[PDB]
Amino acid sequence: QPLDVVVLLDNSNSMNNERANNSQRALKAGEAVEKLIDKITSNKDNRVALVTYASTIFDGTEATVSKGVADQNGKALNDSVSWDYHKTTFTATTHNYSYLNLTNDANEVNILKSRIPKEAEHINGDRTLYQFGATFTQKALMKANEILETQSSNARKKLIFHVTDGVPTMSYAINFNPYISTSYQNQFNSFLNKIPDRSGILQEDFIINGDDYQIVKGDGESFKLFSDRKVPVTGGTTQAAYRVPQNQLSVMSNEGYAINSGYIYLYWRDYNWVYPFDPKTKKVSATKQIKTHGEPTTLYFNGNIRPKGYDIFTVGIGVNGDPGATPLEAEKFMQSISSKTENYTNVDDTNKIYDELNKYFKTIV
Ligand SMILES: [Mg+2]
Repeated sequence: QPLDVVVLLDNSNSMNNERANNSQRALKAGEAVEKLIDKITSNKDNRVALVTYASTIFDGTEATVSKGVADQNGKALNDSVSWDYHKTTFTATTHNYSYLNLTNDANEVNILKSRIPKEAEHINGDRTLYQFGATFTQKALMKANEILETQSSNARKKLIFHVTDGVPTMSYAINFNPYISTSYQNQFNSFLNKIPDRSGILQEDFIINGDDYQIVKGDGESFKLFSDRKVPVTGGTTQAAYRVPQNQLSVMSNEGYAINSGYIYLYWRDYNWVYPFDPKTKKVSATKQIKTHGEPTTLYFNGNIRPKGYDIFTVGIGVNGDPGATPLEAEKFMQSISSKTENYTNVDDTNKIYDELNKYFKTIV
């Protein structure tokens, strides 16, 4: 049986070659993927596809991300020193680092290989694209799944190789209904009940039908969703605040900001809150609560990908759960998105990445 292989490649900001003590994660990950691609395609029967991801799919199309904090009414502002306060979404053309069609055409394969990234965005480089450097694992897995489901067949052996250095910091929302009396726990159980083994949630019960920036949970801040909606002062315990300069007071007042004696007190934007919550009164669920991006990603995986029988291998790079997951949560998570528990390996050395990919390829061929 010929092989149809999707490589999923993390190009998050944390992969930038200067990070983790100059260990060159993007370079080494990129070359490992390149070598894997050559090894797979030396059999003419085998096809390959490439999905590079961070906050979105890097496929050369335009994407939008939401950022910033908010006042007590959820009115968004960017408190960064590098951006005007109105700059609460970014819209940019992504790098073309993906090849979304399974191919065994030699010319096409070389095009795929030429799109493999060897670097990630730098905080002092392209600061707009840097906004797109978070970790939206579910979207990437959805894309790899979409390629195989639409382009492969029941007659072909299907593999995913996933190279990542971080737990998800964004997720698609589970579609809880706030306007019925059924508890959020009962609604969640009804979602599970649609899968034979009760272990996951079908794509149809996620909010998918709209632009990511409007509908996704998380903005790269954390693996966790926050129960305390107040932004703390870094190095205090008290709630952070944005001090309105004198010449911006009337404008910010007219814009509608909640200004209290010259200060706007700072809250996480509501895509970063524990959910579900009542959309009008803001009251959080008193039963089922989603508190991490790992949970919905794993529920998505079990409901929609895991039944399909693929071999899915995951190579982590210095994975420790940052930001917001414990090392144990991160490990279980990465295994939960691999087709077997032993199909996840976490390296502490970027020079071992290819060898772990090869090891996994060797169990197949
Ligand atoms: Mg990362």
